Amino acid sequence: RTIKVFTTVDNINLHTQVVDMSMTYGQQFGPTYLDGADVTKIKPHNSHEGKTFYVLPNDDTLRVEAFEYYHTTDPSFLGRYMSALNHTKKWKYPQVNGLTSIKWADNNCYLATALLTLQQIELKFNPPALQDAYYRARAGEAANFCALILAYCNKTVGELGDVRETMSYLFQHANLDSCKRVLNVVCKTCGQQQTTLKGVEAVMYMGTLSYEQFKKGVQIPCTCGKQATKYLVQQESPFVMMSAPPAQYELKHGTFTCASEYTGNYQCGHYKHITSKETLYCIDGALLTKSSEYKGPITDVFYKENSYTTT
Ligand SMILES: *[C@H](CC(=O)OC)C(=O)NNC(=O)CCc1ccccc1C(=O)N[C@H](C)c1cccc2ccccc12
Ligand SMILES: [Zn+2]
Ligand SMILES: [Zn+2]
Ligand SMILES: [Zn+2]
Repeated sequence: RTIKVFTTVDNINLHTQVVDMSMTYGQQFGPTYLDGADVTKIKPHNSHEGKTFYVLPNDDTLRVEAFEYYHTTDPSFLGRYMSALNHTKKWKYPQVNGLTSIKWADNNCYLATALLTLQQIELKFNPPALQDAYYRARAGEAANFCALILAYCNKTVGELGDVRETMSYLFQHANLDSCKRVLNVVCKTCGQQQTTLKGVEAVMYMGTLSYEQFKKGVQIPCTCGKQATKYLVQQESPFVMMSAPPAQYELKHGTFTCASEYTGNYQCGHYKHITSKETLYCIDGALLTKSSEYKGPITDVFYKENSYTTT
């Protein structure tokens, strides 16, 4: 005796199966997951009739379908993803100032910061798995998106995480082709060395929190040997993310889009989100806090942009 279930790798192309109800899912298909739960080892239950199961791909049809949804051939991915989903599906995603945050759980403050940031910057993702899961997170259903961010970043539920680190990972999976940053460097010896940057390196700088400061200039070690200073000529990008190791910093309403607060030490600290709406909101999972100024330990500041030229 049998029942009728659907299997997929992407959740777009379903593939109806007839399952022997006395063998396990593992023997009939392969490693198999329902709603993120591993079900490799259980026998088809009667309520499982008419439900979608994620499976690894055997067929090259499914191997191509998985690539075109996830842009990864990596065999471990779909499992690492389903593993996360099983947890993130249990997380609570409260609206907090019409933003989808995550109630703190299974160590997720950095994810909640990254997620809140990702709803305030104009980001087009390349893996359809991600672009779809995002759109859904925007609308409050954010389990899937968090699971993928974890999988795509090689992190797991419980692991601690840098926001700078988690963003660059995602920027790398985002169309930032038309992003261009022209630098200029001047040592009084080397001469006048003008670099161009495209893509992810165009929209991140580790060094100062201050977009203003970068435009004026910041001192560097330089090509020839020693003493030189580098300043932003041009920046065509829809945003830039200025990072630097946690200082104390005054955030003023209207000078910046949003920021990452980091209390504590390297790799054993707690993150909060500062966003500049009518006032400065500070978001800590499900806890909103507003304030006209904000001095605290800032490490990442996102600025909105499209085209800037120097003088
Ligand atoms: C939240 C923890 C929680 O949920 O508790 C309620 C969480 O996951 N926090 N993340 C971390 O603690 C992990 C921090 C981390 C991980 C890897 C690499 C760097 C970092 C990190 O500490 N980043 C911070 C911002 C940092 C970056 C660069 C320099 C520097 C210098 C001094 C302190 C901190 C940093
Ligand atoms: Zn890709
Ligand atoms: Zn030099
Ligand atoms: Zn600790």
